[PDB]
Amino acid sequence: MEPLYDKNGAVLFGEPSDTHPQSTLKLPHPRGEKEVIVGIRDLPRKGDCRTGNRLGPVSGLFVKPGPVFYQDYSGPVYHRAPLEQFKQAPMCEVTKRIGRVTGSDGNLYHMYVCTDGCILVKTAKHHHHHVLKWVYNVLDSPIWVTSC
Ligand SMILES: [Cl-]
Repeated sequence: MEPLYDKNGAVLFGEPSDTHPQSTLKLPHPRGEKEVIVGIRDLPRKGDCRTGNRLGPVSGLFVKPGPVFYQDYSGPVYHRAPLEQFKQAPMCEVTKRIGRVTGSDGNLYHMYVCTDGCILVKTAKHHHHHVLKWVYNVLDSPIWVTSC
Protein backbone atom coordinates (compact mmCIF):
# COMPACT_ATOMS: atom_id res chain seq x y z
CA MET A 1 0.00 0.00 0.00
CA GLU A 2 1.30 3.51 -0.50
CA PRO A 3 2.61 4.95 2.76
CA LEU A 4 0.98 7.61 4.84
CA TYR A 5 3.05 10.42 6.50
CA ASP A 6 2.65 12.14 9.74
CA LYS A 7 2.71 15.99 10.13
CA ASN A 8 6.40 15.96 10.80
CA GLY A 9 7.10 14.18 7.47
CA ALA A 10 7.77 10.78 9.01
CA VAL A 11 6.47 7.73 7.28
CA LEU A 12 3.82 5.73 9.26
CA PHE A 13 4.46 2.43 7.52
CA GLY A 14 6.50 1.19 4.64
CA GLU A 15 9.42 3.21 3.28
CA PRO A 16 9.64 6.94 2.48
CA SER A 17 9.76 8.12 -1.13
CA ASP A 18 10.72 11.55 -2.46
CA THR A 19 8.20 13.72 -4.33
CA HIS A 20 8.76 14.49 -7.97
CA PRO A 21 10.65 17.74 -8.23
CA GLN A 22 7.92 19.32 -10.44
CA SER A 23 5.12 18.50 -8.01
CA THR A 24 3.31 21.36 -6.40
CA LEU A 25 4.15 19.72 -3.03
CA LYS A 26 7.54 20.99 -1.91
CA LEU A 27 9.04 19.19 1.07
CA PRO A 28 10.10 19.53 3.85
CA HIS A 29 7.24 21.82 4.92
CA PRO A 30 5.35 22.17 8.18
CA ARG A 31 1.63 21.49 8.52
CA GLY A 32 -1.10 20.64 11.03
CA GLU A 33 -1.79 23.70 13.18
CA LYS A 34 -5.45 22.75 12.66
CA GLU A 35 -7.68 20.58 10.40
CA VAL A 36 -9.40 23.23 8.16
CA ILE A 37 -12.05 22.00 5.68
CA VAL A 38 -12.83 24.40 2.83
CA GLY A 39 -15.24 24.40 -0.08
CA ILE A 40 -14.12 24.39 -3.72
CA ARG A 41 -14.98 28.06 -3.86
CA ASP A 42 -12.58 28.94 -1.02
CA LEU A 43 -9.40 27.14 -1.91
CA PRO A 44 -6.42 28.82 -0.24
CA ARG A 45 -3.97 31.18 -1.97
CA LYS A 46 -0.09 31.29 -1.76
CA GLY A 47 -0.33 34.55 0.00
CA ASP A 48 -2.22 32.85 2.80
CA CYS A 49 0.78 30.68 3.85
CA ARG A 50 2.45 33.01 6.43
CA THR A 51 -0.66 34.95 7.75
CA GLY A 52 -3.30 32.10 7.28
CA ASN A 53 -6.60 33.47 6.09
CA ARG A 54 -10.00 34.28 7.55
CA LEU A 55 -10.78 30.48 7.54
CA GLY A 56 -7.70 29.49 9.59
CA PRO A 57 -4.09 28.47 9.23
CA VAL A 58 -2.86 27.40 5.76
CA SER A 59 -0.21 24.81 4.88
CA GLY A 60 -1.40 24.30 1.31
CA LEU A 61 -4.18 22.16 -0.37
CA PHE A 62 -5.22 18.70 0.60
CA VAL A 63 -7.98 16.55 -1.11
CA LYS A 64 -9.71 13.27 -0.73
CA PRO A 65 -12.67 11.63 -2.55
CA GLY A 66 -16.00 13.11 -1.70
CA PRO A 67 -14.64 15.55 -2.59
CA VAL A 68 -13.32 17.06 0.63
CA PHE A 69 -10.74 19.93 0.46
CA TYR A 70 -8.55 21.18 3.26
CA GLN A 71 -6.15 24.17 3.72
CA ASP A 72 -4.50 22.51 6.68
CA TYR A 73 -4.60 18.97 7.98
CA SER A 74 -3.02 17.37 11.12
CA GLY A 75 -3.47 13.63 10.65
CA PRO A 76 -1.92 11.09 8.25
CA VAL A 77 -1.62 12.16 4.62
CA TYR A 78 -0.42 10.91 1.29
CA HIS A 79 2.59 12.56 -0.30
CA ARG A 80 1.92 10.60 -3.51
CA ALA A 81 -1.32 9.54 -5.22
CA PRO A 82 -2.07 5.94 -4.10
CA LEU A 83 -2.58 4.63 -7.62
CA GLU A 84 -3.66 1.16 -6.41
CA GLN A 85 -6.85 2.92 -5.42
CA PHE A 86 -7.32 4.71 -8.72
CA LYS A 87 -8.80 3.33 -11.95
CA GLN A 88 -8.18 4.16 -15.53
CA ALA A 89 -11.10 6.49 -16.75
CA PRO A 90 -11.76 8.77 -19.70
CA MET A 91 -10.98 12.45 -19.20
CA CYS A 92 -13.91 14.05 -17.46
CA GLU A 93 -15.42 17.50 -17.80
CA VAL A 94 -13.03 19.55 -15.54
CA THR A 95 -14.16 22.06 -13.12
CA LYS A 96 -10.76 23.03 -11.61
CA ARG A 97 -7.09 22.26 -12.03
CA ILE A 98 -5.73 21.81 -8.46
CA GLY A 99 -2.09 20.89 -8.71
CA ARG A 100 0.64 18.46 -9.86
CA VAL A 101 0.94 15.32 -7.75
CA THR A 102 3.59 12.61 -7.65
CA GLY A 103 2.08 9.17 -8.32
CA SER A 104 3.00 6.13 -6.31
CA ASP A 105 4.91 5.26 -9.50
CA GLY A 106 7.22 8.31 -9.03
CA ASN A 107 5.75 10.06 -12.06
CA LEU A 108 4.18 13.46 -12.39
CA TYR A 109 0.42 13.89 -12.82
CA HIS A 110 -1.85 16.84 -13.33
CA MET A 111 -4.72 16.76 -10.88
CA TYR A 112 -8.21 17.94 -11.61
CA VAL A 113 -11.62 18.01 -10.00
CA CYS A 114 -14.42 16.86 -12.34
CA THR A 115 -17.95 18.17 -12.58
CA ASP A 116 -19.08 14.79 -11.08
CA GLY A 117 -17.00 15.40 -7.95
CA CYS A 118 -14.37 12.85 -8.86
CA ILE A 119 -10.67 13.61 -8.46
CA LEU A 120 -8.76 12.78 -11.63
CA VAL A 121 -5.10 12.58 -12.56
CA LYS A 122 -3.40 12.67 -16.02
CA THR A 123 0.21 11.95 -16.62
CA ALA A 124 1.99 15.25 -17.09
CA LYS A 125 5.11 13.82 -18.81
CA HIS A 126 6.22 10.66 -20.61
CA HIS A 127 3.71 7.85 -20.53
CA HIS A 128 1.30 10.70 -20.82
CA HIS A 129 -2.21 10.00 -21.97
CA HIS A 130 -2.83 7.90 -18.88
CA VAL A 131 -5.90 9.14 -17.00
CA LEU A 132 -7.25 7.81 -13.75
CA LYS A 133 -9.94 8.55 -11.14
CA TRP A 134 -9.54 8.20 -7.43
CA VAL A 135 -12.23 5.61 -6.69
CA TYR A 136 -11.22 3.99 -3.32
CA ASN A 137 -9.78 5.56 -0.06
CA VAL A 138 -9.58 2.65 2.33
CA LEU A 139 -7.40 4.56 4.76
CA ASP A 140 -9.68 7.64 4.53
CA SER A 141 -6.73 10.16 4.26
CA PRO A 142 -6.06 13.05 1.88
CA ILE A 143 -3.37 13.72 -0.61
CA TRP A 144 -1.16 16.80 0.13
CA VAL A 145 -1.58 18.32 -3.30
CA THR A 146 0.20 21.75 -2.84
CA SER A 147 2.30 23.33 -0.18
CA CYS A 148 2.41 27.05 0.32
CL1 LIG B 1 -2.73 2.09 -1.58
